[PDB]
Amino acid sequence: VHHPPSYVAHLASDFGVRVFQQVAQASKDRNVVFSPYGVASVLAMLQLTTGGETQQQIQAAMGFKIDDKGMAPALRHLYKELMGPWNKDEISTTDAIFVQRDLKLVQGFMPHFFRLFRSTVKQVDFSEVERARFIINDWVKTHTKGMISNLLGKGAVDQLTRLVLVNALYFNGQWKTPFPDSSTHRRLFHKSDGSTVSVPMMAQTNKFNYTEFTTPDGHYYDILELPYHGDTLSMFIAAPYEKEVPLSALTNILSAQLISHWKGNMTRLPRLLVLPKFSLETEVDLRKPLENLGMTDMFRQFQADFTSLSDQEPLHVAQALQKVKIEVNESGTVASSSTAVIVSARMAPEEIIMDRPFLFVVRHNPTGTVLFMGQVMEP
Repeated sequence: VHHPPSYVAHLASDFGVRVFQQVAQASKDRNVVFSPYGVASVLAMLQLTTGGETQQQIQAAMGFKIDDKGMAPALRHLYKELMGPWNKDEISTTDAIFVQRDLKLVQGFMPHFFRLFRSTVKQVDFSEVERARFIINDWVKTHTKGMISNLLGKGAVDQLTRLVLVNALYFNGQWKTPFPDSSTHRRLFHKSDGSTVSVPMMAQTNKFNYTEFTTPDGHYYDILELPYHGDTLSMFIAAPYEKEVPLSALTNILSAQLISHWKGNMTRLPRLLVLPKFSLETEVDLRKPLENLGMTDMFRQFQADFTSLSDQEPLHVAQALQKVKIEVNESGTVASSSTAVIVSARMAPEEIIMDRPFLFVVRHNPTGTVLFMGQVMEP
C-alpha cells in the first residue's frame, strides 16, 4: 500500500485546493495568498466538535472521517515528516482549540480529542474580552515566529464567543540556486486602483524542470519548478502563453491530481526565469467558499449542530478566515498562515484586490502536500 502520509496529504490538499478554487472563481484576477494545508487542518478539528448533518457535510466535502481507523495516526505522521530536519528547509505547524471555561462539554469529548490530536482543550474566559483576545493573538504570534501578530482585531471575539479553532503554519526556505542581486533592476507596476509601485525584478538563466499544458479550450500555459535547497520542497510557477488568455482558464480546472501530473511531465530545460522580489499579505473570508462546497449548516444559528462538543446551548460559526503573509527575495521564501473558525455571533467584511496575475504553488514533493498557493500581480 502507499506511504500513509502521502494518502492523507492528498485528501487534505485536494480539499484545500478546491477551497482556493471557489475563492478564485468569485473574483476575477484576485491578488491573494492562501494555504490549502492550513484550512484542511482546522476543518479536521471542526469534524470532532460538530455532529449530525453539520458534521456529515464536512466529512463529505473533505473525503474522510477524522475518527476512522488510521486517519488521525497518518495525519500525525504527516506533520512530523513535514517538520523533520532532513527537509533542510524549515516547516512548523501547530493546532489549538480554545473553549469557554464554563461551557459543559459532552462525556468523552476532551479525552477523545486528546487521543486523536495529542493536545488538550485550552480553557479561557471570553467574558474578559481583551484578556482572551490577547491570549489567542499571542499564541498565534509565537507559533508563526512573529510573522502574524494581530490575527483577531478588536471585536472579533466577545462575551458571546464559546470556541475558537486555529492552525499556525510557518515556512522558511532557501533557493537551491539563488538569484543575483536585483536591487538595480526595479520596474514600474501600474495598479488598477490607480497607484504605481516600483518592484525589483529578479532574473537568472539556468536549466529548470519545465512543461507545457493546455486547458479544455486548447489554451496553452507554461509551468516551471523552482526548487528549495533541500530538494524536498519547491515552488511551481504558472502563467498563460498569451496575455489575452484569462488566468481563470487555468484556475477553473486546478486540482491536487493535476498538480501531481505537472510534476510527472517535467523535463529539465534551459529557461530565462524572471520573478518579482516582493511581500504580500492578505486576509480571506472562507464562508462562501465553504458554503459553495456543501457546508451550509455550520453557519446557521438554529440549524448548526455542535452536539459532539456540548448540548448546553445552540452554537454556530460566526467567522471563518485565513490571514497569510509571504516574502520572496533573492535568497528564498518566508511564509506564514493562520486559519481560524470562531463560534460566536458577530461576522465581519472582506477586502478584495485585483490585477492580472500569475499563479504559484509551494509543495512538499515526497508527500504531495500543498502548503501555500496564490495569485500575484504581473508587470
